[PDB]
Amino acid sequence: LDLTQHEIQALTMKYNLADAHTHQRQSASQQSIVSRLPQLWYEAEEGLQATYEKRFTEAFFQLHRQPTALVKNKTMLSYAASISTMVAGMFLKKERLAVTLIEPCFDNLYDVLANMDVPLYPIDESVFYDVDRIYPELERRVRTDALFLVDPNNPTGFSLLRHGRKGFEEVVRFCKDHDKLLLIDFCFASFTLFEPELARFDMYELLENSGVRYLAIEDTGKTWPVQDAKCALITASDDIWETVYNLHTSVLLNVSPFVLNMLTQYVRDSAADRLASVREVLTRNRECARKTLDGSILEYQEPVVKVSVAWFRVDHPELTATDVHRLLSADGVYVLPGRYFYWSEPSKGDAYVRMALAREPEMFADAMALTRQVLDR
Amino acid sequence: LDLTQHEIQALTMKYNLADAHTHQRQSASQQSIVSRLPQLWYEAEEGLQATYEKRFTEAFFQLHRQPTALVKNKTMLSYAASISTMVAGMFLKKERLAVTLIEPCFDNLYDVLANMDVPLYPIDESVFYDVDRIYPELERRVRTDALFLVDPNNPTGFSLLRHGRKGFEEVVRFCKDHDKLLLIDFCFASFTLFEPELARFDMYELLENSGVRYLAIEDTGKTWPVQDAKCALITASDDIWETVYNLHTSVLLNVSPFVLNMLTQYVRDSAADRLASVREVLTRNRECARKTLDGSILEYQEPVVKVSVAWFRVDHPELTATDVHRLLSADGVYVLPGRYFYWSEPSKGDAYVRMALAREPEMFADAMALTRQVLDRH
Ligand SMILES: CC1=C(O)\C(=C/N=C(\C=C\CNC(=N)N)C(=O)O)C(COP(=O)(O)O)=CN1
Ligand SMILES: CC1=C(O)\C(=C/N=C(\C=C\CNC(=N)N)C(=O)O)C(COP(=O)(O)O)=CN1
Repeated sequence: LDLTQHEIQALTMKYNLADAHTHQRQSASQQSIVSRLPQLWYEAEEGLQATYEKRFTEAFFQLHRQPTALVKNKTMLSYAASISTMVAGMFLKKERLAVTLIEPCFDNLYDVLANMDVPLYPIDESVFYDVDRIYPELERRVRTDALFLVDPNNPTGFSLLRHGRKGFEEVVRFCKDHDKLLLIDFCFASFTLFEPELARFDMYELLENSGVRYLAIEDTGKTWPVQDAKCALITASDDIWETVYNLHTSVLLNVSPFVLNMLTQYVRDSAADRLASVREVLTRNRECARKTLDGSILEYQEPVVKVSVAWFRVDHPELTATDVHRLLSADGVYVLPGRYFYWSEPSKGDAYVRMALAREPEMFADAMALTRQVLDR
Repeated sequence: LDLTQHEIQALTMKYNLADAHTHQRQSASQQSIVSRLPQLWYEAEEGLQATYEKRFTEAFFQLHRQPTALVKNKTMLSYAASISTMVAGMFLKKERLAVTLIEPCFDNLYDVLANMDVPLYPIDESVFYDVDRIYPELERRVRTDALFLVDPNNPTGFSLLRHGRKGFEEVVRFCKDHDKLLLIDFCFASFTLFEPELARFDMYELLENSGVRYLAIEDTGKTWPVQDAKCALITASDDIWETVYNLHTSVLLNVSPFVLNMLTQYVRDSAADRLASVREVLTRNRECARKTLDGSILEYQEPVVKVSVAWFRVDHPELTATDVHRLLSADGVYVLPGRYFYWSEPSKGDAYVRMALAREPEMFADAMALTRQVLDRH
């Protein structure tokens, strides 16, 4: 059993607060994209595959303000971030690399690498909380030749961007100095964009300048309500690019140019409204959750980054997260118990619950009312 | 380098006859699906994921006449046949099994499995030509714990269905008797449907009844012009189903319900016209290729099944498929050399060329005229 199987069951329920996938409806301007889907289809039929790859990649890294990625122009597209992760797994296995992986994190990252026989060892997120302790903690704790981070992190919303540039600079300094491969999953990085103090800087400038061996994964699926018709992106350092390219081409020839055409519309639309239609739904549900559960047995854990998931600690002398999950699901509200996010030792997660916020606000507000009723015993 | 990289280049060219992916345009009735994409979007948005999975799986296995698969109801959906193959690869790696794999076959099957460190040993397609020799030839030549077939085969269009039920029954008898995991890629099986003598029987009835350990992969992307917005299916025998299920859920939670809803309309559309809009385009291009190249240095290899690719032998004392590819691409026509389809011994494939038929027939006819003009000055 894993979180994905919990999410399969939650997808049959009205109050599904489990999977982080986007289930809010379309904004007014996004309904305009839906209306042009026939034109987007016929356009992709007549044009060249590489044109739609280029236009998508350009729009994506323009919105994310990663100009270095567009100069190097070596990013590869796949169906989903887990597929990019499997390509990384093939590289890890070829090079006999074991991975020190962030904990907590969503469990399928562990599972898919473990299912490829990649040796995996945890490193706790708290190693990154104090910027001046990052490098010595990594020197003491990382004993593999690859380090896999998720930033911003799922489920906590933590980000090294709390430290400006310096948190990432210290991680990169460690990996370069010690000849480590740095893997980073940026799937939640869109939730930093347009933030006054947290907006992501050009990561690819730092990765390229440092000369570090790296694999960087980006995603669309958590940001936009595209019903999992999505694209992920992977970028490799120059010294491993050829090997990773050949691995990637064994998996797929191309992402659908129709999907790429459509996603480009969503990226451009969010450039125009500075991600308002994404951010506004999350803010309404996040605030509704905080206000409803303030003072309850579910203690909100404020995230560094306003990501699409909310993380709660269970404050009770006897009840665990397993009990809370059972009590809520009995009344029709499905959350994820924290145990699976502590993939190296699930018992560490029996004090946490994750709730998805990428939801229609009316349904979400009714889910919170029912949740509060259950927790009131 | 491999065939997919050849196909990346061909996608930039006017006469791309390389990748088997579908590039013909929409039929009149398929245009009515495209016109309803907004409706199909809102349906999936408001409906349940399991609803669109169920309706797609039902439509697919009704068209393919595999009712046993719907009774068992244990099939898992993924983004593409290669993703299903990687799940099978993870199973093969967990069990530390070596694979005997059909040769020739499209090279990314070999590459995906090799990139997961699965040991791979070839078995030539000719072992399946004589139905009464299949079992003793497998006894001699399958000395691994798994056997991986592609049926109908890509690039040759060969199928055990030439033997009715008996070819598959002999393969399954061997694998059951000798404790072999049987993997079968059925991605080209749509091209057998509604054929008076070749239409596929219920494969899952045979696989289930025999009790063989198996993994079976099905596909939509080679059949319909859906611009690679597609879905593959994998089904496992009962004894390994739980392990394979857990591997599969580590890869993805769900295929887009919008894509599933759209694909369901294409499946239903082709049930309505008995796949005529697919078959007629392929037949037009197949016949154009055959007539155009008759008597040339490219010798047409008639396939058992009318699949979406055509296979030719290079009939020349010196020129190779690599030479032919070089000469044709210099004039703008991009075909695939046979080399990488002979994944264990690529030089064997320098005797062959593959051409994709899932193309607009006007472009294709222009491509053949240019192809023969290039060939006849050599
Ligand atoms: C930071 C991050 C994720 O949070 C995440 C997925 N998180 C999920 C969904 C789970 C889907 N389950 C599987 N992919 N097996 C969540 O609920 O948090 C993935 C994988 O993305 P995708 O499913 O391949 O499109 C990559 N990076
Ligand atoms: C019998 C068969 C194939 O012929 C085939 C693909 N053949 C192709 C295109 C290959 C695209 N390249 C890669 N998938 N790496 C051809 O040109 O024949 C695949 C994989 O399908 P998909 O690309 O994952 O959608 C599975 N079973």
